[PDB]
Amino acid sequence: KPVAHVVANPQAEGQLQWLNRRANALLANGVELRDNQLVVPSEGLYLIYSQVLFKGQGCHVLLTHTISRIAVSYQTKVNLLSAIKSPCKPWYEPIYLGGVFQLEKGDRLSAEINRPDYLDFAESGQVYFGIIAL
Amino acid sequence: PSDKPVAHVVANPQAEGQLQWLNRRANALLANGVELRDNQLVVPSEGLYLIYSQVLFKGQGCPSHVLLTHTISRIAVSYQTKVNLLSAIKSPCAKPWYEPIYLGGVFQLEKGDRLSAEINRPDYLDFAESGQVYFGIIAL
Amino acid sequence: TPSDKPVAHVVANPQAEGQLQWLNRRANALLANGVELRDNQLVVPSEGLYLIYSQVLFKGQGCPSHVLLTHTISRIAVSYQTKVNLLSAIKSPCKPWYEPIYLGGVFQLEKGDRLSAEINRPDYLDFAESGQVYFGIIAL
Ligand SMILES: Cc1ccc(C)c(Cn2c(CO)nc3ccccc32)c1
Repeated sequence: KPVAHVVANPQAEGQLQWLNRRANALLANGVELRDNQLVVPSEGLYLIYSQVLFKGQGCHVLLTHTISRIAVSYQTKVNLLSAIKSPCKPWYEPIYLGGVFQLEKGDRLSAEINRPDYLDFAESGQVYFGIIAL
Repeated sequence: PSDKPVAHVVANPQAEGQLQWLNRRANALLANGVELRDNQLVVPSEGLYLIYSQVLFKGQGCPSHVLLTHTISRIAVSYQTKVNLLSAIKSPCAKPWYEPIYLGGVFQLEKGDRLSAEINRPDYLDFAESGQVYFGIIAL
Repeated sequence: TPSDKPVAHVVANPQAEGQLQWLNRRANALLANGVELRDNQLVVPSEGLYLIYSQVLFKGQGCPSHVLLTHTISRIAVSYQTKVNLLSAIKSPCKPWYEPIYLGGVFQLEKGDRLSAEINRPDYLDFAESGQVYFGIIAL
């Protein structure tokens, strides 16, 4: 069962960087984390999921979070799962993502935001990215 | 290859005043028995499933009262009834707002059950990028 | 060929107006593979990574003379038997309005941990329909 659950570095400047060797971070049976992307070890069905958390103090920003599939043969980047929030006293806006996908060996997976300056990396729990082979 | 019943379907962007689910699209699935019939997902065998859906609504400013809803429903063949499993009602409110509603949970389903994912306001749906509006299940 | 993963999805008792009573004994609610509902709390039967998730829904009529809506998920560990916040959210809803609050995340949990999911304003809770208010864990 290839699985992987990576979390964001709280020790990172203006960047969304996925760690595996953090507290509570599986990454088993061959799921590489290279170039900040999960590399799919074998072809099949996978549950792919994510969450990020934004915060700010008062307020025109749009916050986007997006998971993509970089195909191993084709080679371009396609949105798999994506959402947008409009945050307009401190505020907190998470974005949830997840679903099931047929993936190929070698495909890469991105989990990215557009405004890492509003990212809340204060602990863990709710800024994560992962895949689970079914 | 997994024998697990799964499905991931996506919204038709040029379905007018409708929330229409498609599988014949890149990165969309019906596998291991799941069917797409009359805009619904039919389950092929009993057991625990994860069920999930996202819609993303978008308006330009606010002149009101506007309400947005997103509802995943179950028709159990045995009971011949339609029941909500997951439902959110939200009040947004000339700048643009967005409201993404992600509904997920785990459920015990039966062979032949039918699953719907519906909203009140198809006109407020946004399709700027792909992957913004989807509906899926994953047998455990 | 069933899954042996600790899972649970519990729903608000729509009969208990003015309160938040989690029910696994209701249509489309469940406990499996050792998860218990005790004293309004979910009990974790084995250690591991778990997705915890919950939604509550608030509705009110007009906006009075000022209202803060909170939703909190807490953990009571065997090793440390007092409530620790895991997840938390607050909203000001200010003529009906609807304000759903969603919380979830992935956490390492121990055997016999007790999880709680609470609101401060049960009087604004809306469960005229199922699927609006729920709480659950799924073992990863
Ligand atoms: C309740 C739920 C049910 C089904 C699905 C697909 C998700 C998506 N999801 C999310 C969404 O932020 N985080 C996750 C962590 C682990 C597994 C799935 C996850 C959540």
